Amino acid sequence: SKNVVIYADGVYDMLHLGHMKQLEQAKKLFENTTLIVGVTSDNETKLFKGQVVQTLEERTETLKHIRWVDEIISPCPWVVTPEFLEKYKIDYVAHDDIYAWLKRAGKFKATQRTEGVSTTDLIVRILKNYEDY
Amino acid sequence: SKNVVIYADGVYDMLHLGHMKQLEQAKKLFENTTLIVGVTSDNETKLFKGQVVQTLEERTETLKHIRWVDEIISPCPWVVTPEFLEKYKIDYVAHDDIYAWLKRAGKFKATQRTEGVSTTDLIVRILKNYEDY
Repeated sequence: SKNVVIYADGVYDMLHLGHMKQLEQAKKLFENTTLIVGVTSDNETKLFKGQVVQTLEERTETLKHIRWVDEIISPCPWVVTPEFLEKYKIDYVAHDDIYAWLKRAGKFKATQRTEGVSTTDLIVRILKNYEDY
Repeated sequence: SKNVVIYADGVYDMLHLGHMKQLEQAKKLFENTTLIVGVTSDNETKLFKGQVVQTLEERTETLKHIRWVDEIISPCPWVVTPEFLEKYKIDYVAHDDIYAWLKRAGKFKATQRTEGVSTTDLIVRILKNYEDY
């Protein structure tokens, strides 16, 4: 079947199984896809969303090891625009109303976040070995 | 060129860029390879090496997302034997003297560990935002 260009974006700080599963889900939305992944900039992520431990370079370098990722846009724009979709020939944006225009265009595909699998969740489990009293 | 079966093993707890780079290095030891990755058991890792936050299932599931990994043996044997290499048709073991017999057999290929890129290193960086005083 025809190849379908999927776009997903995010911070991908301390990349964990949750990110990985969401990228796999985007990659598998259709039989034949190219998954493009956008990685948000340090300055915009910190200004608009919250704290980030790893630099853009570290987050991008780690993402390149993930088998679902076909292309990385690093840094990506903070806000997706129709001109951006046209520039990269993107057929669907995979995401989990600023997205209203994507749905109106037929270019929205839902993916899911997995709970309980994050990197900080692992550290919390480490800390649980030490009793309060 | 002929396909070369490479074996690497480890704990792969809180998989990080360091693991990823070492797996890439093993995968790229020859032009055409199959990289088999062994994941050590919870009980043997804890008994012989040290603490592990993630279960075998979690560590194995996370590894499957890494693009260099062609096959996973989960759990793998704690000690590699010549019979194991024969069973899986392994041409080289990639590792970073219990390995003496591998070198004597011509089946040892060195890989490198990367410093400063581990998951706990990231948490230390988080903690550095809070001054002692």
